[PDB]
Parts: sequence; structure tokens; C-alpha cells
Amino acid sequence: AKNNAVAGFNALNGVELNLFTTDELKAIHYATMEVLMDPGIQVSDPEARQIFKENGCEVNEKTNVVKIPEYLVRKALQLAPSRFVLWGRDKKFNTVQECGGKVHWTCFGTGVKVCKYQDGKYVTVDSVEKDIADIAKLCDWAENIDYFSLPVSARDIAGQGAQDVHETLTPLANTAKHFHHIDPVGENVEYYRDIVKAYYGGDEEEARKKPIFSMLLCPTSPLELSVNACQVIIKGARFGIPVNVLSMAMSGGSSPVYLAGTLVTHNAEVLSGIVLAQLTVPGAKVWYGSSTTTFDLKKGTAPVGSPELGLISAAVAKLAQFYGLPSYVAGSXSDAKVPDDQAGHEKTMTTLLPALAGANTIYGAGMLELGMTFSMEQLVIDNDIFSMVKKAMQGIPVSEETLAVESIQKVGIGNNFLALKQTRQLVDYPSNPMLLDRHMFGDWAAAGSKDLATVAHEKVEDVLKNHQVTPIDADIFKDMQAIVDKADKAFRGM
Amino acid sequence: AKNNAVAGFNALNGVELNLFTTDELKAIHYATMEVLMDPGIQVSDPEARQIFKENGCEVNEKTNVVKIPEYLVRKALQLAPSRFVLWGRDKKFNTVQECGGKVHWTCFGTGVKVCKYQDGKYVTVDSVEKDIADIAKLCDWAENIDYFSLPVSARDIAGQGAQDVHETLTPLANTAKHFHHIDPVGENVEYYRDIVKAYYGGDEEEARKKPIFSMLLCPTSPLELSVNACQVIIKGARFGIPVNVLSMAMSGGSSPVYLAGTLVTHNAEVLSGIVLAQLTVPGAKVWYGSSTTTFDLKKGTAPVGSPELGLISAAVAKLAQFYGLPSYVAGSXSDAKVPDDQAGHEKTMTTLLPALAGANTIYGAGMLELGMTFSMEQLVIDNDIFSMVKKAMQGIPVSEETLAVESIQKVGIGNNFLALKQTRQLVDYPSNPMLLDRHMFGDWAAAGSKDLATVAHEKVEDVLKNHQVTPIDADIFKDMQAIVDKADKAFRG
Amino acid sequence: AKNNAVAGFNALNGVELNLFTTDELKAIHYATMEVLMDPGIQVSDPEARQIFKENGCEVNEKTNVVKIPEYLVRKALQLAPSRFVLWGRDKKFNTVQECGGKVHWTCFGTGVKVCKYQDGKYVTVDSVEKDIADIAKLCDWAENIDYFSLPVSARDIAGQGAQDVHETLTPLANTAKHFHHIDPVGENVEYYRDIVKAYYGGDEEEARKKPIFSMLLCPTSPLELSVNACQVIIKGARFGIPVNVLSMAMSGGSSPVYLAGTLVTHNAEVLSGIVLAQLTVPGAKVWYGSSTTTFDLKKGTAPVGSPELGLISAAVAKLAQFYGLPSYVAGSXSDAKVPDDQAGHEKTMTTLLPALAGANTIYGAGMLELGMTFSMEQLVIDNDIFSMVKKAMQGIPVSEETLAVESIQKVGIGNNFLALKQTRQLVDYPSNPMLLDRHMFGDWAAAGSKDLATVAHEKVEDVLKNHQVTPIDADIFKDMQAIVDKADKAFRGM
Amino acid sequence: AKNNAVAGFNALNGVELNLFTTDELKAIHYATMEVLMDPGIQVSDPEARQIFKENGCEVNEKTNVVKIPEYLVRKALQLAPSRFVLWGRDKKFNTVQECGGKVHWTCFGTGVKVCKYQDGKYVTVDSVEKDIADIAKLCDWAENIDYFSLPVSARDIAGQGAQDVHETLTPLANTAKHFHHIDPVGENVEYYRDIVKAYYGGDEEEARKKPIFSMLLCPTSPLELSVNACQVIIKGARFGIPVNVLSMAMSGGSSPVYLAGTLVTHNAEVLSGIVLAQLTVPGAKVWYGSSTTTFDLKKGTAPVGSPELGLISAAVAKLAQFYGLPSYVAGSXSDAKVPDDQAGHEKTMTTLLPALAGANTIYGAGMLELGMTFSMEQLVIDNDIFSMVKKAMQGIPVSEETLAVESIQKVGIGNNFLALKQTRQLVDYPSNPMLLDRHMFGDWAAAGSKDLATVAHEKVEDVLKNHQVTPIDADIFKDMQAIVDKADKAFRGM
Ligand code: NA
Ligand code: NA
Ligand code: NA
Ligand code: NA
Repeated sequence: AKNNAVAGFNALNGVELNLFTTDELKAIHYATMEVLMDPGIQVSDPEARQIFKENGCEVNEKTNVVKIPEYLVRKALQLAPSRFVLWGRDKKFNTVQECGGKVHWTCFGTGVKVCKYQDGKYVTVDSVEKDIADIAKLCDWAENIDYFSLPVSARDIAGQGAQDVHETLTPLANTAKHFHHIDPVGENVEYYRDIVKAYYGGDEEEARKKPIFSMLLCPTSPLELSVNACQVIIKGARFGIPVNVLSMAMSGGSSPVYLAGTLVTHNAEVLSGIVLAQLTVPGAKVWYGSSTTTFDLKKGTAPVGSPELGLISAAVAKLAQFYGLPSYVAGSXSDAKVPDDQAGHEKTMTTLLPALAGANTIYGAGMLELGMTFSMEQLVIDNDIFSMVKKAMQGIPVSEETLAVESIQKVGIGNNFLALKQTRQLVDYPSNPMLLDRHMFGDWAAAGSKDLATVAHEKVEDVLKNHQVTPIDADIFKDMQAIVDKADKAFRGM
Repeated sequence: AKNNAVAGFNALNGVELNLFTTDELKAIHYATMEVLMDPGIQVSDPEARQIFKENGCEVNEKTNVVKIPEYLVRKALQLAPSRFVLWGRDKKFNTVQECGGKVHWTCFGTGVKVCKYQDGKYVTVDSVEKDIADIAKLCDWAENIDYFSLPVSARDIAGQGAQDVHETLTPLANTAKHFHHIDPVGENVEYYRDIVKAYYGGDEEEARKKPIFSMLLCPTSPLELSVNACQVIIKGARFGIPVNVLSMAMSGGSSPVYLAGTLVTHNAEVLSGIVLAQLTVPGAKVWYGSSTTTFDLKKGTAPVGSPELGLISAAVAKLAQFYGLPSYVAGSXSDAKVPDDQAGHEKTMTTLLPALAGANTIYGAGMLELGMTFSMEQLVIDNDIFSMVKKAMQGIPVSEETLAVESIQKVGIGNNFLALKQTRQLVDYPSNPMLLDRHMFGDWAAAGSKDLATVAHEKVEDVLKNHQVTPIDADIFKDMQAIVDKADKAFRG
Repeated sequence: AKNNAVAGFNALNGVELNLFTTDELKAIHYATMEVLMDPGIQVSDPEARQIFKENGCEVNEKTNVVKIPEYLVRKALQLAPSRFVLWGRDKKFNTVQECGGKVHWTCFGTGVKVCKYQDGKYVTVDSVEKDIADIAKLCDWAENIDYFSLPVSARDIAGQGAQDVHETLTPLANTAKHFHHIDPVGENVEYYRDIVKAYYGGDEEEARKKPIFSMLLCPTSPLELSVNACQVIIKGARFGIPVNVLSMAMSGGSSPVYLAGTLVTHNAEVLSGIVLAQLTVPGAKVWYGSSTTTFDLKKGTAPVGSPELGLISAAVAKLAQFYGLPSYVAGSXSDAKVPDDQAGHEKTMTTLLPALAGANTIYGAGMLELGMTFSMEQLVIDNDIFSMVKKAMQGIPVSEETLAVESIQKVGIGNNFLALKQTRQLVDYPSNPMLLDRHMFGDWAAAGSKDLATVAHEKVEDVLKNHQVTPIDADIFKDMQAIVDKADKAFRGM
Repeated sequence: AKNNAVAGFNALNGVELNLFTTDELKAIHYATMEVLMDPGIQVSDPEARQIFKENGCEVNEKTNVVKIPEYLVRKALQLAPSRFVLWGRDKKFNTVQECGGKVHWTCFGTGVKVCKYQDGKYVTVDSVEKDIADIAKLCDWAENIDYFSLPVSARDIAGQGAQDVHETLTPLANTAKHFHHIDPVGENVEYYRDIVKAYYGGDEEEARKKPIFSMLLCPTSPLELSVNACQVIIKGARFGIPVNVLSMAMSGGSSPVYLAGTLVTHNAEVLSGIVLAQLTVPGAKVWYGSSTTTFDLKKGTAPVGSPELGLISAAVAKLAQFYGLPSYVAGSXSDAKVPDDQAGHEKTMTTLLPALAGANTIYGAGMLELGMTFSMEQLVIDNDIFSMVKKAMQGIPVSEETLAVESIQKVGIGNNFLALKQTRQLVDYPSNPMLLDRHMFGDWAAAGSKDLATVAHEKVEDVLKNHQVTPIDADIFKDMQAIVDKADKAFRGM
């Protein structure tokens, strides 16, 4: 009869992308342990220095330099959890961050401009808190955007109050998905904590168990931890708020031209932050992240739509998998000023390498202009791209059924599979893009001979006009607004 | 002192892309050997059927179905060369096609329309032998295009002369790079042989030794070998011209919806061709090719800029490496009607996968509109994209030098590497795109706020107006031109 | 949201069992190649010797010793197909034999006695043609019995006609499954070809395309190919009949005591048979088979229900996979004289090793008494055993779905999965034995306190009395039956 | 000359069985860690909750639910010893339990009924303290039974005294092999400690250095730790008594139908016990154990002679080897009510998988009726089966010697190996079962046509009548018997 008994079989599910051998991973590690001991790392916050000192680090109090011994890096790595869950106000949006290759996406964060349509053209203008609400609504709709990362700055609130706290409630209000704050303020973490506690009716345990808010911080390249960064880490750990320690080194600028050497600088900085985190509160939820890229000597810019950004982010994901931590890297980025042929290429180049490598969170969707501008058109374009990427990540599934010899035989020479029952059952198996155009020249011309950007634009308009976002309870929202008012007051009363 | 003695070290040069385990490759293989025996393959050319029969295949002379035993597949694979060199008129354009991961690129082939600027916009018009000449010049300039593949059809010669023979001399004349004929005619292969024989001053040995010409043929899916195809294979092997057996199956159409099954249909078709080739002339140069894709039931078309094409082309390179043969697959393709955001995406999606997998030749550069139109703008864009893919393929080189600890220590905390000597020696190390814009908004606007398409268009212009292509010797050209005329004369008969 | 994107993932489907490293496989091989050149093999059939000589073998005509060079062994292996299909009269019984781990089972063959209940107990008596007809019917029912191998000898025909030809038509008439003749007679192969040709209305092409008959032969240990063995090979290749070159070596008797040495003897013998085949007709369907076992120096018998037999068969399956050929090995065998506790153990020991190893066909089902007797009871029992083995061969399928963390969480602490919808959907997922009793003492005693043996017996009766077999066309049969009568007359004509 | 210089050669000693890739193991791990945090584990004992809380666990005192952070699992796994020795009164019975593949067997534990021969037939009757003594004497004789595990309950002591304490001295007295108590009482652990201390004449150090006693506890599925379990873990750790954290989950009942999901449940449960142990006393000797099985909805029982049981037990060994701990799993089990064809099969099915997988201890020998009954016949039978399993585990040793080409060449074509000197020297190499019958029909019938069951019954009678057990020193036994009396006296006064 047809067999239904197969001895042990070796299989490959998806697509494997390799950049290192264990030997090489260790080489990078040793080099990092070497850097951590000399020069070491400049920890500007005194409270952080005391944490390091207490636990074994040598601390030069006049130069603020800390030398982290390898055993503390080991201890930290054994304390950090291998996974944690990001919650949304809508449980269906909960996103998992786990060591391994489960890839997820989030939008770029955080620009100072927005790419919008004025009088028959796309004009890049300064962003305002209002823009955040709109983008939050769009991302709430975009399926492939697992959670929300502060897209643009509420520049209009600058100097007027606690802008960072405004950048907390606006997002939480305009989307039910998890919120990741790219621009947190160390001294104001208590407000973020209070906002979330307010959402959960004053129940801090609830807030800790179902965190709807997390934050990011960047070590200062090369080899420094600013006062703000140290406080974000320490307060994140103590309040139970997921903290993303993301690097921002620059090859040929703040780190070696070579990528391996750059990863070393990145590794030293990120590990220092994670160590501080675990030393403050053992078991603190943390990300091993990066947006480190290459500096373009010949242009005077730090291109982030280049193959180097893709390779570096992919490498960082491999390093996080090597260390047992969840990763958060830059991807789906571009240096193009408009949603053109360039944006498409770069977005795909910088997203595919990190995705195939297994980055747990790839951020950059919707970004344009080397991380300066945010485009709603590019956001929906990128979202559709991730759908194509997820299909590719399916690789080739090999099984008696997928080989389908009987089908090939039933059809026979010179026929077609259109009528076949198996075929009609797999009607939804192939990739089905939302915006990408797969029509004959005719149908496309008759539709207006529109390009992707314009098609995307029409999509944005529809979403913003007809998408419903799960609103926060009328009363709870007031409790939350109260915290923002309190923050603005404290800010203005100097 | 500084170390200068390290024990055995395991390294990864480049970026490795894996899609199969050996057990899965075998499973696919068995499925194919199963299909080759039942239903088997329908060979239309009687000469080919005789070749197959003479060697052991069962040939039903009424249905024309040929059943190929597995031992013949093995014999064919033991005969086919693992590598061969493609020659251009200019030795500097020589390209190797070898089993493994050495990647190369070639333009698409062959469209019927051309996307060109008209009265303020890009208008897609039908192709002519003149268009071929222009593209050949553009590609002759594009560094990441190793050899030239027939881009568009010389439609203006249809029913007026031997179109295929015109499509042979025009390319050879307009570019010093090797030429790959996508639309050869079985009966006219001798014209081609002579064209080349002429180029080498009437020396056939030199033509065989330094082939500047090669052909492509497609088995008819599912499981068929048309008369034209068998003849291209037979004469190709007999004349010493590399033949590319490239599949054109369609998931949901001529092969199962599942990619694995599709790969089986493909494997059966391509191998049957390769078997014929080796049976004809043991040692004939051949390519394990593919442009197989999926059928969008929902859009009534066959998207070729999809993640599916990329996967298929990637898997075929792996099957090729598994069978010990050079590969030629679709890649750097798109379904967009214009060089927009969509084009850039699909071009990269379909090129990155086959490239990282190690496809020896990825073709599709310059193509748009599901393989209907060719675009010089997209072509130069693609060319720039390939430069970026090549940087990506460099991966992360790990060595004491690249780890650069001493540099990190010398620069120290809070400083920068700008003035570092090592940094200045590596000024050309980073990727440096030709078209892609890496400037800030200021400088970009100050340049007219141009998108990639226009920037590219301007490049096309500059190239077509100034690039110098090494021309064939006047005398020699007459000899070749003669064969074309002779062939056209015959056509009118 | 819930993840739906995973980077390359290494998986293990089923259970893998390993016995050798590539270095050890090669070691066995070199040993084999050395033995084939010295002392070589005694080919008693002059026609086969000729075939060998013509292709390059040194043949000593006065001793019949043929030394086979390694390049011929290589040539044969490259010529032999990696797979082929065994057809039944009922296409639904078709069975694939392919290099790899696709396992299948067939009954034992061929005994000279039958274990059956007489008057209050089991009595083992010599077999008769009628026994074959009943065992064929039984096996037609048993699902895990892919095809049918000549169970016992039609001993009552001895001395009256062509017993081997009777042994062909009876099986084919009593089951619609493919028939594997274990006692073919080199000289009568033409009769078998004709029976099958008759079944297909005189179409030899159809007979070659849909083989319902295949045969087995044994090299003579140590290192000999008898005339009968050579003729079965030569004619099978020439008539398009799948031939099983199966060894019957014996550790301590016809090969070294060590199992490696034994595999070397087995290897030389089996490969010589395969070479002959491919040299006779390139591409001839052949099996790499074995029923080689160890001799019990202490008991003066050849135990076939021992771990040694299980190990040998498993190793042979690995050697077959190593050489790229389908395997046919002894398994599910016992040395017990009755279907008892010993039976169950030995049957399981000797079937599990070869199954996990990946043997393409495991024969031995129904056998007892060291290969002398066939038991219908033990046959239905073995069939049930094969179901449990098929379940075990599933191993642990690891996927997000099978890990079911949500189910565990939804059910929570101190509760059960009985009402969970997922649970009721998998009502047929667990193993469900046909005979093995899983009832509480109460229900068991209430059913008669019957042991597996008698429960098995009751099943036999039921199947024999009610199972329906697809009959052969009355007229086609007549034509086949005629071939038998013809052979019987020629036989008597001495 | 003959070679005696061979470069690096890769070899395989034994039979390797594989079920998981490292990725799959990790996947089972993450799922388990996720479950240890939500829903977490219900620890009923208040002393245990304190132990957890003190070390960083979130403990909900109202629900008694403990959430174990991944860093504590890691810590416990780093503290637990990779190996430890089980002592017997006779140093020769000392059994090592070490992370890896060194397999050992022990009898089942613990039934409520015994399967014996009354008046012409086998009758299943309730057990008594005397039955423990007998079975202990039988297991003392069985060589493949490394140590003794409380086989049946001393029911005749129920309600009239400290049953468990009687179930301690009796075993120790009736066998000189290590004793594993399957049903220890948390509150009476001090009694066991004193009994052992008594054996070593008051030297508590010796008792700790040469443990002749160890115990087992079962987490309550799903996700629960009873007061008794916790006390066993804690006292065991503090007194220096090896503790076996053994799961008893059940697919489709207290855990998901899928095997993977069931493993997760098992993991969460067992690891919680191990964490408790290490936190109580770092370095405490423990086992990663299991007897988790499937539930047959179609039969209303939890079959333990199923392929599922074998798979689960084998998986638990692989997981243990992954975590670096010694394993103790169920195997050599059957659902049959009598020692018949079924018993033999299941026993082998469920012992071979874990054995080939490397379980450090497989318990179940002598058991019948889904874990309800203990059969001395099935015990000696199982013990013999293990001897066959041990031979199978030899796999194929490949060396110039075992390949024995010179031997093959010496004997030559068509000859015999019996007379060969090498063969005579290897007469004890082949498997030599004690009960399994390998005689030709004649000799067997002459011996009575006895099946394995009856043959076993005879060996039982012979052992029980003639086997000698090294007795405990008369004086020492007095002190020991005293503790038991003191325990009983205590039981009565309440
Ligand atoms: Na796959
Ligand atoms: Na590298
Ligand atoms: Na598995
Ligand atoms: Na071995």
C-alpha cells in the first residue's frame, strides 16, 4: 500500500542564512571581553557606577571609566530571560520576543519630519504630536506591524511641557498595539510607569505582568553609557519595563571600517548596558539590539539603506542568538528622499538579510531619508513587502504531499492543473500582495497607469478615513491624561 | 609578541543560504526518476527519439513518449562537464560557468516591447532590431552584466528575413561581450555556427575553443521536448555550442501548486534535455536552467517578481550544485509596468535569493512587465543593485585584522576613526553605489529633487552617447554579414 | 501579533537509528572488495560465468571461481535503479521499494509446517497447498502486510507436478496483493512469466510495466552462486521480473562470529548477485537483501529471534542505503514454538531495529519455530504489532502547534484536557491496537480472561470466514491455470 | 608487513537513537520557561513557597501559585551534580546514575496486587508485606536488575501502623541491593534516615557517603507540587538522600494530546521539583524522571505498554542528557493481565526505545496490568529480555579484527567456520538467553512443550527456594527493627 512509515528523516523548514562558525563567534566574543577590560566603558551616571563597583568592576572615579570583567558578562547573560511578551491593549496584538529565529516587524523610530502630499507633490515637513496620532492609526491597521515604535517627534510640544510624556499617551491612545518608546527620558520613567499603572486601574502587578510599554536607549559610541541611558536601564529594570539596549556605532566613524571590528564595538557597548540591567534587577527583560551602520566617507552621511546595514543587523541577530537573548535590529530602511525605485530596493535589501537571519524585531518600516523622515505611503508599501518576505521564509517544504508525484501523474504529459481538486484547495496558498501590481499592461493602464507610490497613497487615505481603533476606556483615559498634565506642570514649574 | 601562529580554524567566507538537507535533495531526485519512467517525456523530434532509443530508453513510437531509466540520467551527469568558459570578442569579458557558488549576471530576454521616454513620459512601444543594438551597447558598458542575452525581438524582420539570424549578428556586432541567444531556431543553428566560424577567420577549431555564442531552449511543460528544442540540443552538442536547458513550468498551471512538486516537474524536464545532449555528444557543455514560476490564479497572470520565483530559482541552483552542473536561473525580475518602488523591491527579492544560494547566472536585468518589456532605466538601476548585492555577499570576514581591537584601543573612548591611518587605506572599502542617492535633503533638492528613474535615464543617455564598443574587423564583419544576407535570401524562398 | 515568520529551522522527523560512521561503511566495503578478488566467488552456472568473463572478470574454468574487480561492482551499482513499484492485481495495494527509509512489511516465507489449533491445543503439521490459499486470504485482509511472500510449501504436490508453479498461481488467486515467490526454480521462470502474461491478456508489455510477481534467490554461504541462483537472476533480469538477492549467511557457521565479518561475507555474496543482474540487463530491478543471522554455538541451532538477527538486518538496511539500493531483510521473527511471551518479545526485538533503521521490506510476519513454521494467530498479532511500530516511528513532531502552550495555559493548573476542542479533534491521533488488550481487569475477565493468542485465533476465524478477496476474471484464470497444468504434465514426462 | 598505523578514524560504538535536533530541544525549553511564568506552579507546601520566594520567585500566597524565573532553573541546573552513586549493602551492587547513556534497570513500583499460581491457574490477589520480601529475594538474584524499587504495597499494614516504614526495612532486609522507595511519606522521612543511620551503626556521615536508600515523588499534573512532594524533596535534600522527581502526566488528560506539548508539561513539572531541591540544598542529588504516558479515550485507561510510553520515556532521557541530569523513566511495561504474547511485545517496545536512547534507569520490570500488578514470572522473563537488549546495544563493532578478512580467506569458499580456532574462542560471544527457547521442536516437546510463562514460573520457584541473600548483621537489624517499632507505636497513638 502507499507507505506510511518512514525512518528518521532530516529536514529544513524555511530558509537558513549563515554568517558565522562557532569559532568566529567566539573570536568576536574574546575581542569584546578584551575591549571591556581596556579601555573599558565610560559610565557617566554615578548611581550606575556604584552598581558596577559593588559587583566587582574596577571603577576610576576621576575618569568615570568602568572595566567589566568577563564573569559579570556571564552572570548577566545567565540572569536575563530568553523571552518575554509585549502586550497590547488588545490581547490579539501581543507579540513575543524570544531567543531564536521568530521574526517580527515594527515601524521606524523616530524622525523629525513627515512626507506628505501638499499641492500636487510630496513635501517633507516638520512633525508634530498630531502626526504621531495619525501614524499610530495607520500602523494599527498594518497587519505586519506587530507593535508600535515612536515614529516621529512631537516637536510642537518642545519646551512647552514634558514632550516625552506626550509621546507616551498619544501613541497608547491611537493604537491598541504595544508601544515601544524610542525617546524616553531617564528622569521621567516614573511617569511612563504611572501611565501604564493607570491603564490597569492602579494595579501595578497587572502592569508588570502585561506591559504595554517598553523603551529603547543607545550607548554612546564609542564605549560610553550616558546618564540618561543608565537611568533608563535602571528604572526599566526596577519598574519591570522591557529595555532595549540598541547600539548606534558607525564604521569608519565611531568604530573600525571593517564590519567585524564594528560588531566588537557594538558588542562591548550593548553588553555593558545589559550587564547594568541584570546587576540592578536580576531577570530584567532586555533586548540585544542594533542600528549600527557604516559611515559613507564619500558622501558625509551614514547610509542605512546599504548592504552593510543589512549585514550588520543580520550579524547582530546571529550574535543575540549566540548569547541567548531576543534581538531588535534596524531593517527595512532607506536613504532615498521619496518612495521610488531606490526605496524599494534598499527597503528589501535591509529587511531580507535580518529576517532570514532571524532578527526578532526589525524596525525601519515607513522610514525614508536616512532616518529623518517618515512616509505613510512607504509604510503601507513596506507592510506589503513583509507579506512577501514571510512567504519567502517558507522556503521549500519537502514532503510526500508537496512533492505531489501522483498529481504530476494524474495530470500527465501536456495538460494543466487548473481543474485538479488539490489545486482548488490551495487557492490561498500562493503570495497575494495587497499593493504590488501583477496585472497585464492593459488592466493596469485602464486603472490609471498608477505607480506604487500613488496606489499606496490612495490606500493610506482610505485607512485613515475608515479604520477603527479600539479606544481606551473614557474614565481610565482621564486618569492617564492626569499624569501627562502633572508632567507638563512639573516641567513648566522648572 | 603579537601572535602569528593559530591552530586549525573553521571559517565562513561570504553568506550561506540553505534550503535543503541531503535527504530532501534525494527525495526530490527519486520523485523525478519516478516521473521519468511514468508518464515519461514526450519527445517530438524523431532524430532525438532515435538517440534515446539507441541508448536504452523505451520509446512508444505512436505516442512519442520516451521513458528514461535512471542509469541514463547518471551516465549523462558523469559526462557533462562541471565547468566551461564563455568567451566574448574581448577576452576581458570572458566568463566562467562552473558548478558551485560563483555568481554572475546577464540581462533579461526576450521581450517584445521597450519602455522608453516619449513626449514627457515613458511609453512602452514594440521592439525592433535597432532597439537590440542600443541595449547591447548599454550592457556592453554595465560592469555587473557579464554577458549579453537577447533582450528583445527584432520584430521588424518578422516575415521579411531570418529574424533569428539577424538577432545573432546584431548583438555580436554591438557588444564585445559573449552572446547568449534566447530564441534560436533549430533548423538555422548552422547559420549561427558559420557566423562564429566566420568571426574566427573561417577557423572552426577556434570557434569551438573560444565560443562567443551560446543558446537557450525550453522544454514544453509539462513533460515535453518540442522538435525545435531537441534540434537546438543536438546541433548545439554537435557544433560545440553551450546549450542552456531552461525550464518554464508554472505552479498551478503546468506543475503542482506546491514548490517541491514544481521542482520535480522542472527536474524531469531539464534532465531529459541534458540526457539527450550527452547522449548526442558525450561531454557537451550544458546548463541546468530555470525560469519556472507560479501562476497567480487570482490575477490571471504568472508573477515573476514574486517571492516564489526567487525561491524556485534559488532551489534550482541548489539542485544544480547537487547534480554537479552550472546553473542559469530567472532573477532580478519584476511585474511592475514602470520603474517605481515595486520594481526596486521585486528586483531585489528575486535577485538576492538566487545570488545568496549561488546561482551561476542570474538573468532578468532590465526587464519589466512580467517579462514583456525591457527598460534601459531599470537595466542601469539593476546594474547598480548588483554592485550592492556583491558587497552583501562579502559577508563578515573575521580575522585578527578585521576584528581590529588595537584600533578600537588606540582610538579609545569617545573619539573617532576618521584620522586613523587604517581608515584612510580603506577609503574604497565600503559600498559606493553609482545611482543610489545617499545625500541629505539639501544637496538632493539642490540637484532637482530627482528620483532614481530620472537619474538613471540621464545615465542611459550619457552611456549611449559616449560609450565606445570594440567593433568587429571590417573585413570579418562582411564575412558574417554575408551569412545573414545568405540566410535572408533563403527565407524569402 | 502571533508569529508567522520563522528563519531556517533544523528538524528531525521520526526516529533515527545509527550503526555506522562513513569511515566504518567504507571499512566494510574495502573488506568486501578484497574478498571478491580473493578468494572470489564460485559461480556454478556456466552461462553466468560467461557473462562475468566477457565483462572483465578473471574466471578459473576448472574451479568455477570468478574474481570480481571493484569497477564492475561500481558499474552495477550505477546501473541498478534506486526504486521500482510492486504492483498488485488491485492497484490500491501497489508498493514502492526505494532507497531510503520508507519501511514496508511482508509475511514470512517459506515454511514447511503450519501451527494450528487441533483439539484443545496448537498442533504443528506439515504444510499443504490449501494452507497457502488460506494464508493468502488472511494477508489480503491484514493492512500492514503490504505484499505477499510465499508463506509455506505446497508439499502435497511434491512428486506429482511442478510444485513451484502451483506455488505461483495459488498465491495470485487468493490475494490481490503483489506476490513475492521465495522458492523459484530457475528452469521454470518461463512458466511464471507466462502466468503473469496470461493475467494481462497476453500483453507482455503490460506484464513488464505492472509486475504482480517478483522472486527471491540466495547466494550459497560462503561465497557461492548456485546454478539455480544464477538462472533466477539471469531470467528475472531478462523477463523484467524484480529479483531479490538475499543472503543466508550464519555467524560461526558460514561467516566470522563477529557481526562485521559476517556483514563482509554477506556483502560479497549479495553484491556478486547484483553484478550478474546488471551485467545481464542494465537497469534490472534488484533488492539488496538479507536473512543472515548468527549461529548459537551453544544450542546447535540458528536463532532468528535474537538481537543479532535484528542488528544484522538493520546493518544490511544501512548498507543498502549506503549503496543506493532498496532493501529486503528478515524481521519480526521468533524462535518460539508457540505464540507466547517469547514470541512477542523476539518479534518486537527483530522488527523494531530494522524498522527504525529504514529497511524497505521486513519479512517474517506470522513465522515461528526458527523459520520452520507459519502461524495464522501470530500473523494477526504481528500485524497489530506493526501498527504500534508505525506509531513509534512517528517520534516527536515538534512544532508550535504540537507544543500547544496555549492549550496548557487555557486549561491551567489542576484541570484536564478532556473538554478542550483540540483534544476531541485528535480522537484518532493516539495508537489504537486491534488486538492488544488495554482494558481494566474487570472488563477483561468479563470477556473470558483470554490471552492475546486466543483473541488472535478468534480474529483469524472471523477473517477467513468473512473476508472477501478480489477474484481473477473467470476466463483469465482459466488461461493461467492451463500454464500450471502444462508444467505439471511436462514434469511427469520426467 | 601487516599495518599497525592508522590515521584518525571516526567510530560508532553501540546503537545511537535520535529524536531531536538542538533547535527542537531549545523550542521545548522556551515553551517550558514560558509555562513556568504563566500559569506558573501551585506549591501547596508553605515551607516550599518560602524557599522559592526567598530566592526570587513571585509567590501568590492566596492561590499558592509560584512563578519560576528562567534564571533560577539555570542556577539549579548548574548546582545539581551530573552523577552520583547508589550503594547496596553489598558493594558489588553499587549502581552509578550519571548524565549520559549508561543504562540500568530496576523493577516496577508499586503494585497493589500480585500475579501468582493458586490451584491450577494464575490468580491476581492483593499484596502484603510478605510479597515485598519475596520479590526482593527474586530481584536480588536477577543480575540485570541493578537496584530494588518498592514493587508492591504492604497493604496488610495499612491502618494498623506506619505502612511506608515497613515498606523500608523489609526491602533493605530481603536484598543487598540499593533500595528506591516509590511511596515515601514526607513526614516520616526522618524515620528512613534513622533506619539507614542505624545500618551504618550511627555514623551519619557513612549513611550520606554510601546511600543505600533513595526516594521518589510525583508532581501532580498538571503544574502542581503537593505538600508531601515538597517535603520529600526538602527532607531528601537536607538529609542527603537521592530524590527522583518523576512526572506522571497523561496526554489527553492532564496534558496536551500531542507528545511535544506533553513533554513541556512534564518539563515544567519536573524542573520545578529540581529547582526546589537545589534551592533547599545546593548540590542535592536528584533525578530527572518520568512515567508520563497517553490516555486512551477509546478504552478509558492510560496504556503504559504503548509506543507512546516508549517514545515519551526516550524523549525524557534525551531531555535529561540535554539538561545535564541523570534520568529515571518508565519502560519494560505492559497492559496485559497475563504474561502472554502481548506482554512480551509491549515489554520490549517500551524498554528498547528508552534503552537505545540512553535512559540511566528504566523501571517497570515484573509489572503487568497497567501498573496494578506484579508478576514474578514476568520479572524473570523481563530480566532475560534485558540481556538480549544488552546484546543489541553492542551494535556493530568495526575493527580489522571484527571484519576478520583473514578468517574469511582462511576458511575459504564453500567451507565451515565451526572448526576454526577463532570461532571456538568466541563461543561465549553470541547472545545466550536464560529462558528464551532456541531448541528445535523435538527437544522442546520432549521437555514438555512448555511456554515461556511456565518455564519462568519454574525458575521463580527454583530461585525462591535456593537463592541466598547476604543478611544484615543480627545486632544492626535489631536497632533497625526498633525504629520501625517506634514508628508504628507512634502511628497507633493518634
Ligand atoms: Na524546506
Ligand atoms: Na565570514
Ligand atoms: Na521530531
Ligand atoms: Na559500531
